[PDB]
Amino acid sequence: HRHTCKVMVLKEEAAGSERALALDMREGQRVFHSLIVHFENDIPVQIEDRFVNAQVAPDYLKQDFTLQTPYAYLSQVAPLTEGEHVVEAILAEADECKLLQIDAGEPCLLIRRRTWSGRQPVTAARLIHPGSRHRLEGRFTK
Amino acid sequence: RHTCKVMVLKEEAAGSERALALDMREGQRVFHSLIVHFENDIPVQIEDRFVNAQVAPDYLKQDFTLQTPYAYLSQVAPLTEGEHVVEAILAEADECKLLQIDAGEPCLLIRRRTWSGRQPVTAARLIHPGSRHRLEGRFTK
Amino acid sequence: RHTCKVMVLKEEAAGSERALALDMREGQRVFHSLIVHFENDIPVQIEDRFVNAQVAPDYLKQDFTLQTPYAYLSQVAPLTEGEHVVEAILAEADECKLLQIDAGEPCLLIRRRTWSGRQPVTAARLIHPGSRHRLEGRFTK
Amino acid sequence: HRHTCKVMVLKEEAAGSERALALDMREGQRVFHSLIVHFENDIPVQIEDRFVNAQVAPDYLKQDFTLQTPYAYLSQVAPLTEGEHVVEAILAEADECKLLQIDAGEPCLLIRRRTWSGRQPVTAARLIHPGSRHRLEGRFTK
Repeated sequence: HRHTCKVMVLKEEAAGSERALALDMREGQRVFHSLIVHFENDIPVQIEDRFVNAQVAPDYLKQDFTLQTPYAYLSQVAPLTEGEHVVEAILAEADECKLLQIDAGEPCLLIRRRTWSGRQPVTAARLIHPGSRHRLEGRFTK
Repeated sequence: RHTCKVMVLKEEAAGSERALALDMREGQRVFHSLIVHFENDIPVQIEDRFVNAQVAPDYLKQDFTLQTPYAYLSQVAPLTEGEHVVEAILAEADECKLLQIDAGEPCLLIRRRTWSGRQPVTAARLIHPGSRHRLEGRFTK
Repeated sequence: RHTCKVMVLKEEAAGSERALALDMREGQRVFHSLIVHFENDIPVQIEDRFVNAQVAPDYLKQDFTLQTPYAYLSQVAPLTEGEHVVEAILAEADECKLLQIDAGEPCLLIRRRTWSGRQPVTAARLIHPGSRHRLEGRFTK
Repeated sequence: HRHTCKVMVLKEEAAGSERALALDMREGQRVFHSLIVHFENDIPVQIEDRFVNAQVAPDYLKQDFTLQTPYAYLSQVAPLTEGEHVVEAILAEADECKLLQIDAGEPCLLIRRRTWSGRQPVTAARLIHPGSRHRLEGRFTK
């Protein structure tokens, strides 16, 4: 386990119709968008495709996300009070498959995450993992 | 309308994989149930489950169209700890047929094992078509 | 020894609070059970439960000293999603009386709601004298 | 939504009986101890009384926890893999009522937590919240 990453995208853009729904925003408002690929022993194991309300985290594009995760950084900037996850088994988009070095037919674990600071949505990410390279594991008392 | 069909309910030798899961020898008896769940006549889950026969000796007496195997086991032994592993997989050919899905349909696999104190009691492989189920959670920090 | 006593088991109108809890009209009918659970003669929990009466038409016919409301409801509808809210509260005068606590003793409230698909099935308030109950668990991160 | 905090205690001390059992150590071994009052919009919401294995986080005492929470810091120092919780409703002690700015008869939510990194206990905390000011919420598919 030699963990390595590459920040593929880090930019401002309009929320548009999808981040408007995801972050309770108007389509015209600005978001910041980072896309990071994570590698284990040089093999892609996760895409983290993250959008952040730009007013909440004005300095987000100034960060080096090879040195702190976008989540860790956000947690210092705003008090994150609530989170949501949705886990699905999907086929990934063409360009996501290319980034992950998988064939298009390879099932992937998707975890969609949203995080709130008080009642306000802060960030929405899609974590996409090749299904042959990552599993969620845990143990819990009853 | 939720409905289910009990496809298998029988006693079987544990074999290698179940013996390992439940710390048993391979010739030791397990009970095995395979149940398909339906929403509005559409398959949404296969539950393929095994239990140590010594722990729930009346398991084969139950009508699992009336109550789930898990809720049944809850009542025969105190279930105190569970482990799970979630993966995105393609299902086996026979699973695709029971679930009425495309061979290429991505599926959520949930493998579970549940314990009564330090004894593993039951283990299950739960397979859901990707288009038909998701796990959702929302929680304060 | 665990014992319990079913204190209320009746049909009533949802009214304004169950209208909000269960997304129902105020005049829609619900079933209401209130059960007190004891440990060695000493009250440890009130389960005050409301159920959509169309979902579980036979709820009033059950003997809940023999099976819990939640276990019964599990058999009548697929219960697919649950919500839990844990608060530290002071209990209402009548609840303090049932629990044999002073009005100022803090209580652990767990407020639960369970759905079957998109449909809210039941909402319950579990109230525990803070001195007699704790919630405990452990889980991997 | 704004989180601020006041560090009341930051010191090395003997584990004692409690922390010896919580953190699997000798009662005479040194542990680090922080007591911080957390505010949400200037109103007290939590007293976090936290103890930390000095061997795992040797530089704990050196931190400015007005800039970061102890948990965030600790999760940087070591991978936190497992958490244990005990939740109770209690009345706070008189000094705790003064710190939280609450009525003596206010029901408080008490959470006692331990966190492991692998099989080593890293930290144990006693968190007391005014019951009117915090609760635990979750919704989850079954």
